[PDB]
Amino acid sequence: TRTAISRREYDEWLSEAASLARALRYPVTPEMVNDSAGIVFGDDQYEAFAHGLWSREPYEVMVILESLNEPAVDGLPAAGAAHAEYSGLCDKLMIVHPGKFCPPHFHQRKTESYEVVLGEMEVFYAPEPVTVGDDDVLSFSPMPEGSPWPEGVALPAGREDSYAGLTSYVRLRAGDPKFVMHRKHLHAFRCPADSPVPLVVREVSTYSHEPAAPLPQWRGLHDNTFVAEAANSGRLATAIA
Amino acid sequence: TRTAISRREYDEWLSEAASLARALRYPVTPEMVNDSAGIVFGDDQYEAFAHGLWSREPYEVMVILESLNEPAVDGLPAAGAAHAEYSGLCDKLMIVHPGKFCPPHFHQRKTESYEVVLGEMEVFYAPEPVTVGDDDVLSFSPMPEGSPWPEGVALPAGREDSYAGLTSYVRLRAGDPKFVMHRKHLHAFRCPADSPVPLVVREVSTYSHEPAPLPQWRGLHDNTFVAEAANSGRLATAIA
Amino acid sequence: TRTAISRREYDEWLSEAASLARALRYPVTPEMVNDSAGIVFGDDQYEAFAHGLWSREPYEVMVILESLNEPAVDGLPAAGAAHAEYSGLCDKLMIVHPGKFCPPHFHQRKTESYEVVLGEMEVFYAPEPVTVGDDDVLSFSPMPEGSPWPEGVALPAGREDSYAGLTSYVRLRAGDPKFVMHRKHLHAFRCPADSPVPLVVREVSTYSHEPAAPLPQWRGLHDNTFVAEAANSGRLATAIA
Amino acid sequence: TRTAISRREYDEWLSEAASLARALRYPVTPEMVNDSAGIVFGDDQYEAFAHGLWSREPYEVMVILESLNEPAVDGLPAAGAAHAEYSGLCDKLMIVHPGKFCPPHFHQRKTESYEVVLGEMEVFYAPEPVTVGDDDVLSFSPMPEGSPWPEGVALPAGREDSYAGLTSYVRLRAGDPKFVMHRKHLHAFRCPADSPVPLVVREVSTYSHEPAPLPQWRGLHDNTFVAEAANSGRLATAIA
Ligand SMILES: O=C(CO)[C@@H](O)[C@@H](O)[C@@H](O)CO
Ligand SMILES: O=C(CO)[C@@H](O)[C@@H](O)[C@@H](O)CO
Ligand SMILES: OC[C@@H]1O[C@@](O)(CO)[C@@H](O)[C@H]1O
Ligand SMILES: OC[C@@H]1O[C@@](O)(CO)[C@@H](O)[C@H]1O
Ligand SMILES: OC[C@@H]1O[C@](O)(CO)[C@@H](O)[C@H]1O
Ligand SMILES: OC[C@@H]1O[C@](O)(CO)[C@@H](O)[C@H]1O
Ligand SMILES: [Mn+2]
Ligand SMILES: [Mn+2]
Ligand SMILES: [Mn+2]
Ligand SMILES: [Mn+2]
Repeated sequence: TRTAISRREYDEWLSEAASLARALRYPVTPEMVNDSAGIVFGDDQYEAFAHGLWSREPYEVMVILESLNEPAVDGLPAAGAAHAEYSGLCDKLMIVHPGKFCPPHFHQRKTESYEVVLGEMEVFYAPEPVTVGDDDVLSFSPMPEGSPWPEGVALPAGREDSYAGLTSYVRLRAGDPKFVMHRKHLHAFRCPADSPVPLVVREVSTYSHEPAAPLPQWRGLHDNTFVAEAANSGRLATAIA
Repeated sequence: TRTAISRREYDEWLSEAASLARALRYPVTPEMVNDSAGIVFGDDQYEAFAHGLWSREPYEVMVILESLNEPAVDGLPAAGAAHAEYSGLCDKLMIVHPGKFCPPHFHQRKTESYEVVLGEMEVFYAPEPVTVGDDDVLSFSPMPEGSPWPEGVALPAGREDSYAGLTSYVRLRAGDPKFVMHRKHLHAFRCPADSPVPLVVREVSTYSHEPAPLPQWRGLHDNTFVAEAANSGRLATAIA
Repeated sequence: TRTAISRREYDEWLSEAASLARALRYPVTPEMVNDSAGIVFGDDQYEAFAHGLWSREPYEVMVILESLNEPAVDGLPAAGAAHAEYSGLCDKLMIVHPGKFCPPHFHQRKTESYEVVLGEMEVFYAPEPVTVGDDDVLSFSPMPEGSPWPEGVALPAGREDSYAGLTSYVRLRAGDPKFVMHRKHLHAFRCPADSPVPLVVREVSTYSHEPAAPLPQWRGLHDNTFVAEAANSGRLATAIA
Repeated sequence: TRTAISRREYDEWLSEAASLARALRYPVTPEMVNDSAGIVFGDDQYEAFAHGLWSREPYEVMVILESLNEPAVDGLPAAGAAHAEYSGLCDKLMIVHPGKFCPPHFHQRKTESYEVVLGEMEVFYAPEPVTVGDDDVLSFSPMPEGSPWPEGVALPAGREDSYAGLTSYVRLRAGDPKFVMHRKHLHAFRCPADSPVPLVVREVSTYSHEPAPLPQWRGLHDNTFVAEAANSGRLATAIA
């Protein structure tokens, strides 16, 4: 039981993640390795450091290195400023240790894609979208059926049912085609508990609203809704001692 | 003068590009390596294959391995269907050989970004955006001024006048932060002629409208090249 | 039927091989990309370029990029100068296109190891050593039994029986442990004809004698004996037109 | 003062090093990642784990992933058994964190070479070889003169006097040609303290005699460190 992470644990966690990134050729600059790159989804998830990121235990903890989050507003017809928040460009590298997760959530605006760079990624998602904001949406290439869950997945203690609605499953390996996760779709993912290396996946998505705004309606905008209330709150800052 | 590329030249060109991409961990699939991946911008540009891709001669030809081109239309409010074309997600690996260029052009809808993976990238662009229509556009962080062209840049014969307005220059190297090329801006880039390796650059941008997720998107070409030759062409590589 | 390779074919062959090398982080400097890096084992093997290195046809052609060939003579007790030629250090990167081979041969002095960097390597070898020079040799870790040949290997036209004595087989993939090929052992290897990429393997071996000598007895020393007489000769220079 | 490393510290240290190695395509196997891969040169060097491997503090500790250590005795003429110990093949990936060192030492038999894969390497060595015995040795291409030490190098406390004779300095960067360290020469190296990544260097050398291919090779230690502390130690990492 701990409510924070020591400065040594935090620096090591991010230094090694950024080294792996740099090793894998991701464009890492110093500003990217900051106090908000290492995410702990909820105070009860700081417990992940009791034994460490190589304990292979299930926790919702991860590091994100963002190299791009472009509003893509310049040159856009002023008439399109109403939906500009559904567009934009974002490129980030995510690092998840064995058995760890990126918890159940959905985005109202952000549509994302995945590219596994190192290791393997198990994605749990809801094939059917939710309805947020506008009731009249477009449709073109609905999410695929995926597969039933594989046997043997260890879910985080005290948050197992938050995964209840993510019934579809797909395992992505390095070299596999990009996997698209449309906006308003519940999803989550982990690095197999038995992986010899951390999971390194590049996320290419639309603008990432995660609190000089491009547009006035963009200020204080939150685009991440977590199923587990606990993870919803903590995602906004990391307690470093 | 060459008017097409032999099947052998084409397959070696793309096989080697796809291997280089896979060597650099870019997710290449069988379908990404097709007869349209290798682009020749204009019939007069097939002459690049007279001496080959390592002749270090100036021509406008390249390889594009597109791993992603997502409309991102699903879940988007119907209210925004009118401007969805300026959105979407595209991820591609571009391979340009020494001395070769991605010809001068601009996109009305697409905004892009570059990530140099291998070698060096010389970007030529206009810091000021063109004015297609006028319809009051938005601004936030306009294009940086850049620097003047260094000396020694050899342009393709018969196309040199098309780079006139692209007065701004930036040189991107492997490991450099992302460079953004806002829509409506004229631009072009090349692999320095003295480079020991081909330029391998990753493009992350909005949807690439090139030959139906949305009715109005049908038959949409979002690439307008300065040179009419490469403009009215580049729709299909001629392979013999 | 051709007895040489055009300058365009040669430059492209080596430029792309060196780019792959550099891509894979091998230390390539300009002096390494020279007129002797692209090897054609015998005049009858120039035919490989009739259709090209992506034709997937069986030919004994390859590129070698040598980054190190250190005599390791400095500091060595003068009393050991007699066997110094069996030692030394060599590091080279080899690139073999789909279906192509590095022909049957053995070394009197050179002991080598293999590290597959990209693609897969099929090694054909003789578990039993030959006797050259000294009759009283040492022994510690004899070559392993390997496996019988797999079905479906296409051998070069007019040289199939030169492979007759290389009865053992082992398939090496990227990430596999180093494979040691002891001196005086017949061996050869190819890149599977169906590989989507060329085979890139790093060779770490003892000094490579392949015609200011470190020692006088080293001058004009040849340490490569090919089964096929044809490949023995050609290996010394490449006919570039 | 620390006297050992916790099992957790050890496993994280090697797990991360092995992942970095695999990320860089180095052939790592389960058996390469063992309780001896992580080396601490001297009991007073366990203090490096007081603040950790990213404290950028000067200590002599590192990770060695040995993919090869071939005696190359097979097929070698019996006549040369006497000097076989100066031969053989060794391939290992060494991972040194910012500010950390591979302590001053020399090998009587081993000659090595370095290939920087990631980060930068600062090598300190004596251009002149030590004289263990005298037995007329051979020469061909002696060690280059090198340059003087740059300013700013922080040495490990209590060991600084052991780097006195290593007056020559060379800085190797990723992609640089191979650097050779002939046997009998004192040397040491570190990862610059301001480095954003750990130093990843590939060692290609003759056989590494460290804790029976040949009778006389039994119990042979070919590493002689200047500092007695790291000398009489380093035979086994103390893990709690
Ligand atoms: O925009 C790009 C490079 O700036 C390319 O994707 C595009 O120009 C290419 O498709 C050529 O038409
Ligand atoms: O020689 C090496 C680095 O110069 C290492 O292999 C060796 O020093 C190491 O085993 C430490 O004893
Ligand atoms: O690259 C240097 C400058 O660019 C030009 O190549 C533009 O054509 C030359 O005018 C030279 O002045
Ligand atoms: O690194 C710079 C030089 O090396 C030293 O650190 C050697 O201890 C200092 O003497 C300084 O003069
Ligand atoms: O808070 C976790 C968020 O979820 C992700 O979209 C993972 O799918 C990341 O990009 C973060 O923005
Ligand atoms: O001539 C091919 C020789 O054979 C090899 O040993 C391949 O086993 C290369 O290193 C070359 O020296
Ligand atoms: Mn998400
Ligand atoms: Mn463009
Ligand atoms: Mn050989
Ligand atoms: Mn040493």
